[PDB]
Amino acid sequence: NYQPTPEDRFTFGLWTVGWQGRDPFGDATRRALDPVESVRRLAELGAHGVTFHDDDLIPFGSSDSEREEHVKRFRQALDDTGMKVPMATTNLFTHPVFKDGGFTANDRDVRRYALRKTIRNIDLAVELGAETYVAWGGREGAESGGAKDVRDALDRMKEAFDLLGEYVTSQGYDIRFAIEPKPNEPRGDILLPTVGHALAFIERLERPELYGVNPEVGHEQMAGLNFPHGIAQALWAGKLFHIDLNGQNGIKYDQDLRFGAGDLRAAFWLVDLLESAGYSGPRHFDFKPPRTEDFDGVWASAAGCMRNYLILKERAAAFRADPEVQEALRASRLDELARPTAADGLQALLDDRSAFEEFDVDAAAARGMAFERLDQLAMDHLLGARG
Ligand SMILES: O=C[C@H](O)[C@@H](O)[C@H](O)[C@H](O)CO
Ligand SMILES: [Co+2]
Ligand SMILES: [Mg+2]
Repeated sequence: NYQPTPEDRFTFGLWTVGWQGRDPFGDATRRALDPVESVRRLAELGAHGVTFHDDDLIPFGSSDSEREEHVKRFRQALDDTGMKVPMATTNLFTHPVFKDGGFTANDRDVRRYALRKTIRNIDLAVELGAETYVAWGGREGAESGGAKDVRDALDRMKEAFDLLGEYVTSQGYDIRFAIEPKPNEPRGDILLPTVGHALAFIERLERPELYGVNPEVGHEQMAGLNFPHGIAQALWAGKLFHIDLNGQNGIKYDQDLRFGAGDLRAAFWLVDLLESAGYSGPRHFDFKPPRTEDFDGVWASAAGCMRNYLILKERAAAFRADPEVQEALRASRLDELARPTAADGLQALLDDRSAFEEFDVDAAAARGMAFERLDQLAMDHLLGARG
């Protein structure tokens, strides 16, 4: 049961199944993967498409000649399988030139180089059919308080994204940008550390309609925040352009576990939210098969990502469709939350004596919210103990 088909819109980064397992304390445990091979292996598992960094597909320092050979064979693999490329991004973190950042490096010449490297890959992304261009500023930040004037850094960050929007606008490209937040690692503190900081920042850009967020389960969980709550606020603002799905076990290093691992109940409430809201973008997996695994374990880990989404989707549909759950939701007054507080208006509210002078505060205090019975019904459905 629970088999993925291209209609489920599951996508994967080339850097995910392709991670060789080199972490801070150890050397790589797997051989490098050919991107053509990843495309074919992922198509056979039922994936909708792939994503990439420029440096995943074209090795850094490649001439214009070698570049076109790498793009050509990749394209052939896409043409042959029907795999899509819905999203692409730039590597502005691996090479030592970016050790203090790309867009917010203190050195001005590095910031201009960062912009040129990005613009080049946007042209390629659009050619391949990508609709979202992701920016993760993993090197934008500091280890010490005096190294970075954060107000000046935000001016430089705003300058770079405005320039990018002017570029896609002048070229007539039908592509949008999505900022991916992370609170720390590899820098001591990273700029725009959460979904909220990223949403606020977009509103100061010159063309705010071109920019949204690409939140990641584990990144918000590295700050101890409620990921479904943060997704709700991004949807409320009309800014959920893309999403990165994986797992994370609490506040620690970025684990990038397969989706469904880590905080399982949060994964259930996330899937409930994405499906009931009708999110229609890619279900992208940004995970790392643990370096304990050989290549058989890499493909099993990837399949597990899609399988866990499909199970949770089924459990959330059953939860919502259960008449007993619908009764529970009315008993907890979820339906009154959808009602305006004072659609009668400010003057009516001020003259309404039942809202203050004659409000029976003790009777309203004594009402039970009945939240625990509702939560146990959610638990029963998740576990298939009444589904
Ligand atoms: O290893 C890859 C990054 O750490 C990942 O978090 C970003 O999603 C990627 O750069 C795409 O922007
Ligand atoms: Co991560
Ligand atoms: Mg990510």
